[PDB]
Amino acid sequence: KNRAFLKWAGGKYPLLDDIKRHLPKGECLVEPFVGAGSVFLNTDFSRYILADINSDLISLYNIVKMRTDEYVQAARELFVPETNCAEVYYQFREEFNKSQDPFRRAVLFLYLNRYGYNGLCRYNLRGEFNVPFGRYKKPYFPEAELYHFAEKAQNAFFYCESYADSMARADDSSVVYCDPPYAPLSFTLEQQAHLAEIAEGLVERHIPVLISNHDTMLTREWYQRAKLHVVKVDELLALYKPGV
DNA sequence: CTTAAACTTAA
DNA sequence: TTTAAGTTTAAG
Ligand SMILES: C[S@@+](CC[C@H](N)C(=O)[O-])C[C@H]1O[C@@H](n2cnc3c(N)ncnc32)[C@H](O)[C@@H]1O
Repeated sequence: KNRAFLKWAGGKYPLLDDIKRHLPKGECLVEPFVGAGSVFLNTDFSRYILADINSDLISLYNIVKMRTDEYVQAARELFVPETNCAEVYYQFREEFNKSQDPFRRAVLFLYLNRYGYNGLCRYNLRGEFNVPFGRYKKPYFPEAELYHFAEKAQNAFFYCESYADSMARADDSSVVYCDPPYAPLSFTLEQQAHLAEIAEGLVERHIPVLISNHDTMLTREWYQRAKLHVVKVDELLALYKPGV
């Protein structure tokens, strides 16, 4: 199992086997909520359409893909012991927030993700990264995961857009997997239900859609028109399967 | 996770 | 003619 080079909340890494077990085959996989892209890195589709609302994330992904060797060499220089203190961290965080250069921001983004607290990605309403120092002993530099990502990204397109726009890209040969922000144990409840509506529209166009979420009475109401599978609170896999 | 600041509401 | 109580936001 291949790991993502980013630390991300709800990476769905221990759930990969279950997801892949209920994920239909197709020419193209569409991910409206790509995140770290664990499913992307552990599946074998001919091409991928990967989207997310986070512009820094999508920007980073395209840079790692197109300027791989340049990026790895630049980002590696920040994974040294000298940068592992709070004072240096908050200066790099400041440099990130003031920079208008996509490459430099992408380089610092990896640093902030590995040196920041719990790999959190948090912004204020100004759009400024404000995750505090993580105080780690020895942050790992994901050089292998970076190169593996770039290799797989050769057949992937990245888009910075909401789920409704990315799911509209799906066609007859597509499969859609959705990993939205977790429902109550930002992404509103109305958006949670609207996601299910779009999936119902797609499944009538003979486009298979798989949704992962918490197993609650509220999520079961949303995904009531789908085949429900309980994993291991519990994890819910809502599969929308077209009837040929 | 926590506290503090920013901002609104009521009466 | 006011300000404590609430709600949201910022950030260690
Ligand atoms: C990794 S997925 C959810 C993972 C896991 N279920 C959890 O909640 O911890 C979260 C991602 O969805 C993206 N996202 C949030 N709202 C979105 C939206 N409206 N449209 C597309 N992507 C969105 C965020 O950028 C974030 O990276």
